Amino acid sequence: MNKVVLLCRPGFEKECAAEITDKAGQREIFGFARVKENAGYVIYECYQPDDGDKLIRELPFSSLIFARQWFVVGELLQHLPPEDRITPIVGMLQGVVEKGGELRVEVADTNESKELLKFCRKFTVPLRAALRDAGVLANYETPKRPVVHVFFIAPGCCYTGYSYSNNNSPFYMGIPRLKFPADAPSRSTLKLEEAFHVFIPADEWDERLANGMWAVDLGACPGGWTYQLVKRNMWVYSVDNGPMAQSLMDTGQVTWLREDGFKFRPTRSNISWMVCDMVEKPAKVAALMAQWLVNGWCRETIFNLKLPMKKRYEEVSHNLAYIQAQLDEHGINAQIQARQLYHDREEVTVHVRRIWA
Repeated sequence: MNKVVLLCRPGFEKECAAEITDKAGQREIFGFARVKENAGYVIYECYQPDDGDKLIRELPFSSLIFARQWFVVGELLQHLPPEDRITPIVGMLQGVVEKGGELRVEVADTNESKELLKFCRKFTVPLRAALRDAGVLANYETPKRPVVHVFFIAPGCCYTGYSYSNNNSPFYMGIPRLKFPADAPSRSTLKLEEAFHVFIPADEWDERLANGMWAVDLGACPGGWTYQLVKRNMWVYSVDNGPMAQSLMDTGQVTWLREDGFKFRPTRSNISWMVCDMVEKPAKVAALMAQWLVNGWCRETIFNLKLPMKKRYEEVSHNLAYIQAQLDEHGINAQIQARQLYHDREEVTVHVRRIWA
């Protein structure tokens, strides 16, 4: 199979297409990605017949910024007989994957597909039963086996395929479903919560987002991101000339430092986490993040970079390369990952973890 579908934010198809072409090419997995503006997905079509499976095995999904999710697919099923949409799907998947561990019947995240999304929910159980009967799905679900995807691009038109659960998004449509807590002081809180879900494996939260850790939130006012750190029972320095929500102060976990986030330097505590969601130019933010890493002021950081109006994949790649150049110059080893989260708009969220053994 030679096609790989990538789900993206509608309007970001050129970024997602350039990026997958670039990073697959770098691994000598050559192909082309046509763009349908505002479709909310891109198809990367490999020149070689079975390179689609190779690509979703060998390229780490975590290294893709503009893809919410991906999966390899066969040919487009275009005329699904309304009297039996199931048989052709089963037919297309039979002999392609067996004993899959989970089924996800998905759509692109656009306005036009909302009715189609409800169809997919209705279709899921009947399709699951048929795929289990055919041996395409295992009789018992399991996270270790491949995830089977059936992707409807319009009524009666879908692709079918799979992704590997150790190299994909674990979320339906690549969208973690979060509820805004009425007591948080800003909806920006959902970005950082989504970041924790997307970047830190759930079974590592208690160790890496740990009770008792010290964290610094730069440009914190009024406290959306601080709220998430407090929820993890961290002790937090919220740094801003603006005041923090009284509800956060009342927790007894937060010290408000009335300073500029760019000027603040930590002295005193062992800071594990720093986070930064600021309305500033991304080269400027990236420079401050690199300084925090190379000065050893944090072990991990999550921060947002604003995208410019044009050359958005390039700009954000250059910001990341700057941070990597700083790391390399100082001999610091770290893992960097970045993603246009669901709750991001014209920005990307980045996670950097120093490797200290």
